Amino acid sequence: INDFDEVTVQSSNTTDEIIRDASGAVIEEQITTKKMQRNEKMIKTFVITTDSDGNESIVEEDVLMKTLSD
Amino acid sequence: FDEDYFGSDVTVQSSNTTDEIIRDASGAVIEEQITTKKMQRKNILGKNEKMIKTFVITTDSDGNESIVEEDVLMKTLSD
Amino acid sequence: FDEDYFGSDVTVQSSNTTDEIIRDASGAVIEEQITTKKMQRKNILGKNEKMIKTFVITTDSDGNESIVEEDVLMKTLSD
Amino acid sequence: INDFDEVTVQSSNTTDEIIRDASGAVIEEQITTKKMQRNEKMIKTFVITTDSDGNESIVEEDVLMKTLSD
Repeated sequence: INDFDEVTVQSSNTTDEIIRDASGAVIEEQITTKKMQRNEKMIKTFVITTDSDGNESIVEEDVLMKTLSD
Repeated sequence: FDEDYFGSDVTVQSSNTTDEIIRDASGAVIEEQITTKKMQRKNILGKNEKMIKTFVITTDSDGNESIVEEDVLMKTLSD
Repeated sequence: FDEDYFGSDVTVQSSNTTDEIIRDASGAVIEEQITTKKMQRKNILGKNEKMIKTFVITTDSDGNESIVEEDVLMKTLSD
Repeated sequence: INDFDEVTVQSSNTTDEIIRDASGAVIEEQITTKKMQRNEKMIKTFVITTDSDGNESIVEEDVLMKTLSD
């Protein structure tokens, strides 16, 4: 499921920030978009860093939540 | 043999799993299991650029979803 | 100006924040705010190796902690 | 706080797995260690990837939890 490099889209906006890192100046273009679609709650998180060499590094974090007792 | 991602689209380089128990205000008890994977691979403006998509999906046993996406393109202007 | 990490030990390349509202079995209501940062920088066996530490700290307003650590050294043996 | 590259240590064990990725063979050495020390709960997560070029990439995820009402 690398589909992540691509269903009601309830929002979308695109800001522009200019940052100084621990060195030089970087422009940054922030599209930020809320979508939606189809005893536990599943909150999965993904952070995909890609670079000018096609190289992708993902970091997933699944936070599953069941309710036990009481 | 221990693990094989030769078939997969990516390669899980690591995995972890912790459990949180949440007794709440109602003493009601919640288990939270937290898997944390680090995977590398997929191999398209390049040059001076870097993509950082962040996703935050929420799901229920009904079928309903709730995707939040954040794309951050970084063109470095000088150094 | 927008952001400056010139002073810091690292550079936050991105940030996000979502809120989850959890009504539970007792209708009790929980807000969960989820900040997700991606930062790069720190710059020691090398050669064919890669470190992947995973941390999972839990804290309370008392002061108590609960660190889980996972180190994964990857020496590639062949290709 | 790059101190992460370094308090009761309640556990520690070190396994060895051999993996095949989406290509070749990788050894992996898994130290896995539980420590501890000092209306909300704070669960911070960190995943630090370092490489043979001193290059570190971190990914933090803070999951704060207050209880509102009921």
